[PDB]
Amino acid sequence: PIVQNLQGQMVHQCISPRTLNAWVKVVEEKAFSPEVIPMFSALSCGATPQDLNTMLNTVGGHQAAMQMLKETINEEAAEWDRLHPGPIAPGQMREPRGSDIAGTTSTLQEQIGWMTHNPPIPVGEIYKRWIILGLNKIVRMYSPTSILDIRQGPKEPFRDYVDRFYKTLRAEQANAATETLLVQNANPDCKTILKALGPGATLEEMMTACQG
Amino acid sequence: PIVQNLQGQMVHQCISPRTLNAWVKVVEEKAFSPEVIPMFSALSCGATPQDLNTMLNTVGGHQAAMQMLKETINEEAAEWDRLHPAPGQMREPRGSDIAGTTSTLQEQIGWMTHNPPIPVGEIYKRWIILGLNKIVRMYSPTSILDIRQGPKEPFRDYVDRFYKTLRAEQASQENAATETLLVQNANPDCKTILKALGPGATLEEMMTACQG
Amino acid sequence: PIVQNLQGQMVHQCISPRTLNAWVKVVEEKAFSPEVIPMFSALSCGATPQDLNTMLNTVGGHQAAMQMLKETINEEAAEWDRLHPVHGQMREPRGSDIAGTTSTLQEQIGWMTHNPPIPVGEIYKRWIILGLNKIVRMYSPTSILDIRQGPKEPFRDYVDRFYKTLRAEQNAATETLLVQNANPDCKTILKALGPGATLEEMMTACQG
Amino acid sequence: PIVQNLQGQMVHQCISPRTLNAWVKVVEEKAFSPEVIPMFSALSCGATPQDLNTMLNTVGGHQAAMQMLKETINEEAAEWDRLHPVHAGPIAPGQMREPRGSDIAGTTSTLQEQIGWMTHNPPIPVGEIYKRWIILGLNKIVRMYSPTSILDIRQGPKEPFRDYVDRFYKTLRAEQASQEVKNAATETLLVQNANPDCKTILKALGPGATLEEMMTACQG
Amino acid sequence: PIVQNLQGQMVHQCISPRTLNAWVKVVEEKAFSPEVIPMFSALSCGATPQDLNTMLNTVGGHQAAMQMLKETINEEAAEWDRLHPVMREPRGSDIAGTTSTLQEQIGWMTHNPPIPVGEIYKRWIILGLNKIVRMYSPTSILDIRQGPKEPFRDYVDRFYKTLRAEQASQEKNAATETLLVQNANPDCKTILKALGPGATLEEMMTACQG
Amino acid sequence: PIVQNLQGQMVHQCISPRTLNAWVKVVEEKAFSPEVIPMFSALSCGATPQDLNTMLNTVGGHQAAMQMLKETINEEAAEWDRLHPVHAGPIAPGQMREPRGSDIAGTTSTLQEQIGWMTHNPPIPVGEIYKRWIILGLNKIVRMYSPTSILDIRQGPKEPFRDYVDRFYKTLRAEQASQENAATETLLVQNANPDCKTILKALGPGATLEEMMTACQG
Ligand SMILES: O=C(Cc1c[nH]c2ccc(O)cc12)N[C@@H](Cc1cc(F)cc(F)c1)c1ncccc1-c1ccc(Cl)cc1
Ligand SMILES: O=C(Cc1c[nH]c2ccc(O)cc12)N[C@@H](Cc1cc(F)cc(F)c1)c1ncccc1-c1ccc(Cl)cc1
Ligand SMILES: O=C(Cc1c[nH]c2ccc(O)cc12)N[C@@H](Cc1cc(F)cc(F)c1)c1ncccc1-c1ccc(Cl)cc1
Ligand SMILES: O=C(Cc1c[nH]c2ccc(O)cc12)N[C@@H](Cc1cc(F)cc(F)c1)c1ncccc1-c1ccc(Cl)cc1
Ligand SMILES: O=C(Cc1c[nH]c2ccc(O)cc12)N[C@@H](Cc1cc(F)cc(F)c1)c1ncccc1-c1ccc(Cl)cc1
Ligand SMILES: O=C(Cc1c[nH]c2ccc(O)cc12)N[C@@H](Cc1cc(F)cc(F)c1)c1ncccc1-c1ccc(Cl)cc1
Repeated sequence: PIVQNLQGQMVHQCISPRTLNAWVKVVEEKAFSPEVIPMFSALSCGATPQDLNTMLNTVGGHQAAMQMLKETINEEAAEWDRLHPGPIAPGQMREPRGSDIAGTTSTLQEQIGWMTHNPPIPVGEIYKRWIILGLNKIVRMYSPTSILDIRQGPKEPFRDYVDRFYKTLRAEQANAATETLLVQNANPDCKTILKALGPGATLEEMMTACQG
Repeated sequence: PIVQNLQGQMVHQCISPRTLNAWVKVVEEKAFSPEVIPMFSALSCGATPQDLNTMLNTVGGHQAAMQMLKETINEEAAEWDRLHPAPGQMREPRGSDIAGTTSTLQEQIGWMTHNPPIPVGEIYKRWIILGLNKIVRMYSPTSILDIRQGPKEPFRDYVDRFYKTLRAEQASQENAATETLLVQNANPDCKTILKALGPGATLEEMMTACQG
Repeated sequence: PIVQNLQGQMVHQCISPRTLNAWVKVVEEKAFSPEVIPMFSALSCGATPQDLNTMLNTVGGHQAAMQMLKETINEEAAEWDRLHPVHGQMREPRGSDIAGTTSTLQEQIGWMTHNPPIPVGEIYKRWIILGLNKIVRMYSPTSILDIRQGPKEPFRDYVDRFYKTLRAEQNAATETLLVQNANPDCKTILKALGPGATLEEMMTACQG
Repeated sequence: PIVQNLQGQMVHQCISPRTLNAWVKVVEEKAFSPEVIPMFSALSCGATPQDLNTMLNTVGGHQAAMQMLKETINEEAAEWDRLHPVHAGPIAPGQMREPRGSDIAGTTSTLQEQIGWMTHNPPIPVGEIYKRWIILGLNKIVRMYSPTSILDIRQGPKEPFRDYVDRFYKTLRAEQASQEVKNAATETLLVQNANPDCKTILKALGPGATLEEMMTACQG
Repeated sequence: PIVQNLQGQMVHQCISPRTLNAWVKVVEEKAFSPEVIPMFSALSCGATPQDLNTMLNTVGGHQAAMQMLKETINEEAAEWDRLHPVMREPRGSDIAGTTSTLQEQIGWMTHNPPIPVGEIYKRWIILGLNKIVRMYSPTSILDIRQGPKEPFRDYVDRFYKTLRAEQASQEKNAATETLLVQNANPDCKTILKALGPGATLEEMMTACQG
Repeated sequence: PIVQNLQGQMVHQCISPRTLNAWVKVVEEKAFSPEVIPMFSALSCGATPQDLNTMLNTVGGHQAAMQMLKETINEEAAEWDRLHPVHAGPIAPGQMREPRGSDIAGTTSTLQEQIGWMTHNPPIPVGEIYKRWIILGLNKIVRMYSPTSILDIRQGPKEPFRDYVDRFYKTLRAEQASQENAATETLLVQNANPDCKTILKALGPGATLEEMMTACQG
């Protein structure tokens, strides 16, 4: 990653072993639960495209998701070569192509130069956005149940049902329709009390009333 | 977060992997026990709104509580807007800017390091801690009125359960009214000794009298 | 806490996660064994009152001890106010300012880095260590007068229990009690040694 | 390794105990799975040849693969000597002598020489060149430890499609040394070796379907 | 500790939590084996008298040994006062940290010429810990004798591990070379004396390698 | 150890608890296997003679090997005193006194003297000199501790060829103490099983180990 030397200077640093191991352990233990994405973005703070490819490469399993990730990266790189289609002025740098942002045709020197340019170009941030777009698709794919099939059990507490509802909703959406769907699929007892509270009630109010 | 450079300038640093893992471990091992809130505040020292959202996003389960937290944040942001309705006049943040939904990292750093500053991270953390206090209270299993000393339970263990329950029910907020409930719900043998101690006794004297 | 940077100035640092975790694990492992107190003083090196309240707040159990601690802190703050009554001059802290209930972080830093300093962090830690001493003495399972060498207990094990018990509660009186509560065999060997025997001599004469 | 100073100058730092122990654990746990190679490269960021030799020396077992690695490095060193022979004679003041293949591999060079090469203006990256040779030898080891051919990866009658694709592309990664390869034949081989139920659904999708569409169709 | 900064200056740092934890675990695992002493010396690198008292205070058990350590420290402190009778020079209680503030300890340690109160106190502690390792040593060196079926390597292992606790890690002496051969089993005893005098341990062990 | 500060100067730094615990662990878990030696050299990077003695002092067991190590250090120190005699007289201003063998081994030198030699211009690397002596003794320990001989390593009946080569070069590493050949190449083919040995000769002359293990893959 490109961090800050105490001279306010932007220098390149090696990815720490602690960060490498952290990202690896997150994937092995959490698979593609929705919270893996914000953990990836946080662990890749200030990363060059080379750092992002290093992080994706250290993943041992989940090679089906990784191939899907590549196919998303290639479709975003194609769009970049459209919206931002040779001599190079002194003190300046070339313009990046989609393969340069993904790190398939660019070097660490070219990436560092783009990210420390006084007219800067954040190829690491552009690449990370493409990666997160693909990770969203993978999280949607790995979600076992649709939001429509989340229904409160007969003897299941309302808290545990809302836990499953919003965790499913997080994976899918990687609003009034969600509120109507939440009350509609509560068990018939809890359901009636939710209808009796009236509309526009906060989630805190619904859960303390359904606590019986 | 925003930290101090050896050049004396407030600079932005990436949230460390050890801090991310410590916060995830706390939530997984303690859920919403009262002591989680001070640990959250300590682990988010100097945090920007983006850093606070990263910490909240790394929470795996408890999505009912997370949605409740969003509703509290939404209400605090709305009240902030109602309470905050020149060449070079800086644009001041709205509730959504403080919460980080409509503001960039660069804008958040601008407010926090301005002269005079607007501590959007400290403001946002105040809203989060309020919502976490609500969650801790709702998650508290037992009422303080139901904490009663067992016939063979040592007085110290009873007081441990009592004050830990009181902490969850008041969400760690600050009484002889608690002293009377503590004496009233002690078992008959200890209650007699506590009555004989006279009023206004310290807790240290009370537990030394009920040790035999 | 307050540490020094590379310009000779005292700068404020965020409390570190490894320090926080170390203090939590100390309370979970050692409860209120006497050695918990010096560990607290070492982990709170340079702490502001805000940092001291953070460390105490991260304790999960032992809430009976924590309430006792608040009562000790309250009495120390009241005594500070009694000894510092109100009369270019800097405002001086109240007892609640040292304890962090009525002072902001900037006020605590301003006091701790003033010339000359008012070390509200070290004053507060003093009050806290006073309270921990009472908790450790409370948690002490047995009185020192009841620590007695078993008829088949090695003299070294008896001395280990003796001095660990004395530490939680707190010299010629202790040497008298140590010899007096030994079993009749070791007691005879210790009395035959006479006065002026070190603990090393006493433990050697009874090592059999 | 050689890292940027807080002045901003390339200085030598000792290899850290955390980096050393990390590399030892990845080999004890993962052996020579394909993802071990990008982990080796990441843990040896900025490494000198001496550092690279230290990491290779901490491997306790797998000595057959380590001898193979030595032989691969020897062939790359000989090739370096054929393309970059050292001009004999005295070295100009303020200059470094030209490195031979054994200097890059760290057998006939000192730590002080390796530092002088890597921090020279312009730098001669003896550490990066040596790591390139090491990764070439590691590619061979990954293939040797992954015997199962991609042609023998077949979805079980009740194996979930996602697990079958996991085994497929993990086997392909070892065979192809983690090299990005766009090829239609390997994507038709994936459909070809799916089980009867999913293979019917995949053919009912039509040709030229993305992996996301295929895994969604066989999600049942 | 008093350690080098980055600007070439000696400054005071707080004792590290990782250092405190390492010292606690060492005592828990090894008790008072001889190798505990060099571990204590390494973990107390640059320590002030306050840091040394902090480390000793984190020891939970072993309070019999800790009281003996206090008695050794008091003897060394009393001998310091007798050898330094009355720039205020530190008394024994100042070196041990019972009557000295942290600022006074730093004032002595960083003076020119310095008075290293941390190193002096560490010497007293190590002298006291050596007496504890010796007293807690289970066996005397004279009772280490090679088993009839015991490999010679295993006998030499027990001999020097016992001699280390006995001679409290102090330094090939003639009596120890004769005692090692004298207490070997009659078979290897013959092979050793056949080699003659002044043989290396590598030659004694290769001969009796079995 | 001696490390570089932000003034480009070499300064003394305390040895870290991570380094001490790491060295203790590799000895407890791997004794004196050949891979222990490069681990000692990496963890002692930049070490003064005092640091090197600390690491050796943290070894609890293996005291027979540690006494052999002392006798190897004593013989290297005596050879240093023969080849580098100390000259009598006062020490020139701004210079260090000449180190003798016991100074390099840290028995008669102070830490400040060790720092003085290691940071002088030009530097006398007494830590690197001492470490070489230690590694010489440790190599003699790896060979004495080695159980099997390279001659007695023969391939089993149904044992895969890769497992036989694994055991072959691991034993060879202990016999040479990580020191590195048609001699070892012919001992590898001679001590194989008759099924693979036949195919090994048919491979031809000077075949690479890759070609050899692919020829006896099954
Ligand atoms: O919204 C999410 C993702 C999410 C998590 N759980 C879900 C269930 C369904 C679903 O569709 C999405 C999600 N993250 C939040 C942070 C957050 C997380 C949490 F767990 C609890 C909080 F209070 C806040 C966020 N990230 C980036 C920028 C802004 C905000 C944000 C948004 C709204 C407010 Cl009021 C404030 C900030
Ligand atoms: O009071 C609490 C929360 C709490 C914890 N346990 C409870 C059980 C029931 C309950 O209702 C609330 C709580 N925190 C304290 C710190 C503390 C924690 C502790 F454990 C023991 C101490 F001595 C002090 C605190 N935080 C922020 C600012 C000031 C103070 C404070 C307050 C009063 C004093 Cl005298 C001093 C400081
Ligand atoms: O040679 C060894 C020791 C060793 C290990 N295993 C053995 C089995 C028998 C045996 O006799 C000795 C040994 N280390 C190597 C590093 C290495 C280790 C490995 F595992 C695999 C590699 F490719 C390289 C080395 N160290 C210091 C300086 C230079 C070289 C070196 C040597 C030859 C090349 Cl081509 C390049 C560098
Ligand atoms: O491709 C691989 C190795 C790999 C892993 N699994 C495989 C299965 C078979 C196979 O032949 C090779 C491999 N590394 C990638 C990074 C990556 C890894 C991953 F897991 C998932 C991603 F989306 C991206 C890479 N490294 C260095 C430079 C560029 C790129 C690259 C390539 C293509 C795109 Cl679109 C973008 C970047
Ligand atoms: O005295 C204690 C607490 C203690 C521990 N165990 C006990 C059993 C009963 C009991 O009443 C109190 C205690 N700490 C000591 C440090 C120490 C700890 C130890 F374990 C062994 C040592 F040699 C020294 C200390 N701390 C702060 C300042 C000065 C000294 C001090 C005191 C006397 C000497 Cl001669 C030197 C320094
Ligand atoms: O001597 C010891 C203690 C010791 C350990 N084991 C023992 C068994 C019986 C016994 O009486 C004492 C001891 N430490 C040594 C270091 C060492 C440790 C080791 F294990 C193996 C080595 F080669 C060297 C040492 N420390 C401080 C200063 C100088 C030296 C020193 C001494 C002699 C040489 Cl030639 C070189 C340095």
